[PDB]
Amino acid sequence: SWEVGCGAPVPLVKCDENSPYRTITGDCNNRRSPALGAANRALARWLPAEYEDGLALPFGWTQRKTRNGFRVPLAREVSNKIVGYLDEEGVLDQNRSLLFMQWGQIVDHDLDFAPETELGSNEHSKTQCEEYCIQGDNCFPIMFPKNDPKLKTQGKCMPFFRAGFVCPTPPYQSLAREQINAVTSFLDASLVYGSEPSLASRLRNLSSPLGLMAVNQEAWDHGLAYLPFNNKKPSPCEFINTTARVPCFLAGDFRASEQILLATAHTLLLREHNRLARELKKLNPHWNGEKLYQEARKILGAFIQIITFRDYLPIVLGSEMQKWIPPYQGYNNSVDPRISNVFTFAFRFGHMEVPSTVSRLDENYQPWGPEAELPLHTLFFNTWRIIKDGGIDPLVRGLLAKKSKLMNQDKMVTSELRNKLFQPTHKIHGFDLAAINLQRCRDHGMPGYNSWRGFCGLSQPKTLKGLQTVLKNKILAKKLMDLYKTPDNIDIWIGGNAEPMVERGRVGPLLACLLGRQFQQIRDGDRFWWENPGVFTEKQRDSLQKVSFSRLICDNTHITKVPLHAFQANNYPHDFVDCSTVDKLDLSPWASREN
Ligand code: HEM
Ligand SMILES: *[C@@H]1O[C@H](CO)[C@@H](O[C@@H]2O[C@H](CO)[C@@H](O[C@H]3O[C@H](CO)[C@@H](O)[C@H](O)[C@@H]3O)[C@H](O)[C@H]2NC(C)=O)[C@H](O)[C@H]1NC(C)=O
Ligand SMILES: *[C@@H]1O[C@H](CO)[C@@H](O[C@@H]2O[C@H](CO)[C@@H](O[C@H]3O[C@H](CO)[C@@H](O)[C@H](O)[C@@H]3O)[C@H](O)[C@H]2NC(C)=O)[C@H](O)[C@H]1NC(C)=O
Ligand SMILES: *[C@@H]1O[C@H](CO)[C@@H](O[C@@H]2O[C@H](CO)[C@@H](O)[C@H](O)[C@H]2NC(C)=O)[C@H](O)[C@H]1NC(C)=O
Ligand SMILES: *[C@@H]1O[C@H](CO)[C@@H](O[C@@H]2O[C@H](CO)[C@@H](O)[C@H](O)[C@H]2NC(C)=O)[C@H](O)[C@H]1NC(C)=O
Ligand SMILES: CC(=O)Oc1ccccc1C(=O)O
Ligand SMILES: [Ca+2]
Repeated sequence: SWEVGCGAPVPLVKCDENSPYRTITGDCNNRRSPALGAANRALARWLPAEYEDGLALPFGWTQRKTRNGFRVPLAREVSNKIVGYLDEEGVLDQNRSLLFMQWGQIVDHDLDFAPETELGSNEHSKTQCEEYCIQGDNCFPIMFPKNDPKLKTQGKCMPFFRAGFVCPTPPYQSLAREQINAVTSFLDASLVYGSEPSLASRLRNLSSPLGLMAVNQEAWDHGLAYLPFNNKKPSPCEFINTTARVPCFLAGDFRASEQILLATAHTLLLREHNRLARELKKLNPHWNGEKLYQEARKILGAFIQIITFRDYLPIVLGSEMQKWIPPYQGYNNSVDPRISNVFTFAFRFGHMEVPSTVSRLDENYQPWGPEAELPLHTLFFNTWRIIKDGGIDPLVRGLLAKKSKLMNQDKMVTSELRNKLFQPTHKIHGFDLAAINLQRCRDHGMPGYNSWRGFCGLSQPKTLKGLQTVLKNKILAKKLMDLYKTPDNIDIWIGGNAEPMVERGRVGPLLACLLGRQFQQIRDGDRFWWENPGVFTEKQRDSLQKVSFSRLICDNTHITKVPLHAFQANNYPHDFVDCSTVDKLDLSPWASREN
C-alpha cells in the first residue's frame, strides 16, 4: 500500500517533450515520471528512516529512550573525543591540490541541499533556541558536555534547527518525515543558474539579447566580471567587517558565499557562461537571447559532468571506481535519479579534507602581500577580501599550488571548522561543523553504521575486536565503542569516515559504495547526460573531451601558468606551463548554417 499522493510544495508546470534544454526545476527529464529528480521534493530513501518514535523524532531527543538499549552520545562529545586535534603539521595530502577539496564542494552543492526550517521571520523561537537552549519543535540544540571549554565561554549549547520536510513545513505528523532536496538531483550546473524559475530569471541579464548572466556593476576585477551583490540585508558578509560593508554574492545557489574559495569557484563559472555566450553569438549572429543562454548553459552542464566523472571521481573512488560506475551504456529510463538521503551525508567526507588556511600567491606564485596566509575561519562569508584585497587570481593560484588536507584517523577535522565555524544567522565564530553533521544524521533519521555495511554487503562488526579489524585501528575503535557501546549505533557520518582508504582513493569501502551507487544513478538516469546520443552531436562530443579545468582557468583569469592536471599536487614552476599550450574548447562545431 503506497502513498505517492502527497505533494504541492512543489512548483510544477507542463512539459515540452521534444525540447532540447533541461528545465530549471529538473522536471520533464524522465518522460514516464516527470517529477523524478526535480528540485523541491523529498530525498529518496534507500532504507527506511529510523526515528525515536518511528515517525519524526530524532534519536537523542528523548534522553530516556535509548537506541538498541543505549543512550546515544552527544554529538559534541564525539566531536571532542574523536574528531578534533591540535597539530596541523604533517596533515596535508602530498598528492591532491586544494582544488580537489573545492571541486567536491561544487559537485555537492549542485546535487543536494536540505535547508533548515523557517516559520521564523520575526520569530522568538529564533531566540528561545539560542538564548535558553530549550529543546522543542524545530529547535534541537547541541548540548555541551561537562569539561567543554565552550561552556565557560559560549553558553550551554549550540543552536541548531531541524531540516525541512515535505508535504508542509509547520506542525505536521502522519507518515514518516522525509527531508527536502531544494535543488535538482541531476548534475546540471543548477548552482550557477538556480533551481527555481524566479531565481533563474533574476540571475539573467535581460536588458539585452546576448543571453548573458547579470554581473556586478559596482566592482570589476581587472575588467573581468564579478557575481552580482545580494539584495538582502541583514547580510552576513557585511557583519564580519562592518567597515568594509561588502555584501554576499547572489548566485544560482544560496551557499555560494560560505567561504571565499567557493565564491571564487562560482565566479569562474559565471565568467565562463558569459565568455561562452559572447563567443556563440559571434558564430551564429541571428540567434536570440534565449538560444544563446540555453546553448551556453548546456555546454557548461556538459563541462561540470566531464570534469567530475573523468578527472574527479577516479581519484575519490580509486580502484573501486569500476566496481560501481561501469562504462557508460546509454540512458536507462528505469534508473531512479533522485539523490538519496544518506548520500548527502556520505558526500560530507569532504569536511575532513579542508586545511586550516588559504593562501594568495602573486604572479611568481610567491606570498602575495605580508598577511598572505589567512586562517580559514576569517574567510567564512568573506567577500570583502576578494573585492578589496586583489580579486580572485591570487586565490585561484592558491587552489592550484596548495594541497588539500588528508583524511587521517587521529586528525579528522580542523579546529577552523570544529570550533570556529560561522553561521549566517548567528553572531559568533564558534560553531562545530563535526557536531552539526552528527546532529543532522539523527535529525534525518539515518540508520546506524551497521545497517549501511549490510546494505553494501560488507561485514558488520558487533564486538570491539570486530571494529578494530575493520577500522584497522585499536585506539579509534576503542574511543568509538566507549561512546557508542555498539557499532550498530555509530552514526553513518563518522562510521563511514573512520575506515581506511581504498587503493588510490580518498574514501573507504562503505563510502565508495554509497558514493558509487549515487553517481552511477545520476548518470544512467539523466536523459540529458552529455554522452547520450542525440543530446550533443558526435562532433560536439569530440570537442567537449578537451575541456580542462586548467583551460577554464586560462580563459577567465590573468593566470598564464597552470598545471596540466590541476587535481594532483603540482609544484611551481616545474609542473606549470604557459596557457598558450593548453587545449581549447573548439566551438565551430556549434555553428549552424542556413539555405
Ligand atoms: C566551511 C565548509 C566547507 C569548506 C571550507 C565545506 C566543504 C565541503 C566539501 C569540500 C564537501 C564535499 C567534497 C562538502 C559537502 C557537504 N557539505 Fe560542507 N562545507 C562547509 C560547511 C558546511 C555546512 C555548515 C553545512 C551544513 C550542515 C548542516 O547540516 O546544517 C555543510 C553541508 C554539506 C553537505 C550537506 C548538503 C545538503 O544536502 O543539505 C554536503 C554534502 N557544509 N562540504
Ligand atoms: C598522484 O595522483 C595521480 C592520479 O591519481 C597519479 O597519476 C596517475 O597514475 C595513473 C595510474 O593508473 C595513470 O592513469 C592514466 O593512465 C593512462 C594514461 O597513461 C590512461 O589511459 C588511464 O585511463 C589513466 O587515466 C596516470 O599516470 C595518472 N593519471 C592522471 C589522470 O594523471 C600519480 O601516480 C600520483 N602520484 C603518486 C606519487 O602516487
Ligand atoms: C575591514 O576591511 C578593511 C578594508 O576594506 C580592512 O582594512 C584595510 O586593510 C589594510 C589595513 O590593515 C589597508 O591596506 C594596507 O595597504 C595600504 C596600501 O595603500 C597601506 O597604506 C597600509 O599598510 C594598509 O594596511 C586597507 O587600506 C584597509 N582599508 C581600510 C578602510 O581600513 C580592515 O582591516 C578590515 N577589518 C577587519 C577586522 O577585517
Ligand atoms: C547586461 O549586458 C549589457 C550589455 O553587455 C551590459 O552593458 C554594458 O556594460 C558594460 C559596463 O557597464 C559596458 O560595455 C557598457 O556600459 C554596456 N554596453 C552596452 C552595449 O550596453 C550590462 O552591464 C549588463 N547588465 C547587468 C545587470 O549585468
Ligand atoms: C536498466 O536499469 C535497471 C534498474 O537498475 C536494471 O535492472 C536490473 O536488471 C536485472 C536483470 O534484468 C533485474 O533482474 C533486476 O531486478 C534489476 N536490478 C535492480 C536492483 O533493479 C537493468 O539491468 C538496466 N538495463 C540496461 C539495458 O541497462
Ligand atoms: C551548505 C553550505 O555549504 O552552507 C552554509 C554553512 C554555514 C553557514 C551558511 C551556509 C549557507 O549556505 O548560507
Ligand atoms: Ca543539480
